Amino acid sequence: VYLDRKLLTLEDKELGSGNFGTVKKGYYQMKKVVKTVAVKILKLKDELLAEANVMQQLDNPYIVRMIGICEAESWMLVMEMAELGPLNKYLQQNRHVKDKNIIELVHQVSMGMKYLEESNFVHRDLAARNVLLVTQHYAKISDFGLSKALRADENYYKAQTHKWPVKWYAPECINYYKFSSKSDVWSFGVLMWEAFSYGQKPYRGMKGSEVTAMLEKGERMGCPAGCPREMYDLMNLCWTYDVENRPGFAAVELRLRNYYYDVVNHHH
Ligand SMILES: Cc1nnc(-c2nc(C)n3ccc(Nc4nccc(-c5cc(CN(C)C)n(C)n5)n4)cc23)o1
Repeated sequence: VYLDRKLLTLEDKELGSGNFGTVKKGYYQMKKVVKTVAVKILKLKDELLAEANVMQQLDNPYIVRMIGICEAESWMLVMEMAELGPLNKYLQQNRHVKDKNIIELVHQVSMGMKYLEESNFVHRDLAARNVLLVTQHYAKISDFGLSKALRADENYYKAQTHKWPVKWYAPECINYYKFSSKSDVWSFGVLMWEAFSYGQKPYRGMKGSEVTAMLEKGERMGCPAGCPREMYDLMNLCWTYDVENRPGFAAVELRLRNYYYDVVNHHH
């Protein structure tokens, strides 16, 4: 859990920045090899510790692995490096990525979310900006800062007091402050829309309240250019208003798995 600061080398240039503080590239002296790492630096401590406590429990290829934690000048969260960075920024910069490759990447996210659902953990921040690329064909889910381990007796997490990424939030999140794997299914639909729109922001030019008003009228975002009908139908199904009728990640993953192999064998 706790790492040796003497074994950690941080780069001067920062990878990203936000509410948290900063993300910097580094190197950690492992068992015999040296491991390139992404380091979240705080510069709040309870939120970093809880985030590390969640990541310490997760074991899946489609989730970012935590190496450990370190207390130096600031509190640090050391993670395995996903070199190509956020999915949204990647697709904005690489607008010629094929449709089959986008299906492949969103399917990876669904396999990691299928795992999270089975482990009864709610992500609560599932967006294309929180998907990181190891390769152009290898996605991992990151950002477990809002993530919760569900109580043994509850299928949801109830938030006590409402910043919230409302454009990604299911109606029950807005209306009842209730966060479940099925609300993560809603966010995954928005994620699918972003990926097929090549990292474009959802509900362009709209306020949070205007989004709520639009969803309340039964209106949904349209089909992105070049997005197959089958993929847009899945997005719409993730956008089922009623939580009970909305599919779970095992059904979402199966839909995507089958479609991907249908496209794969069709290309041959
Ligand atoms: C903003 C922003 N945040 N990250 C970037 C960013 N930009 C480029 C070009 N990157 C390249 C590699 C990379 N690797 C990488 N690996 C493992 C973990 C992480 C990572 C990043 C975050 C922060 N979240 C807000 C995403 N956490 C919690 N974990 N990051 C990140 C990155 O931009």
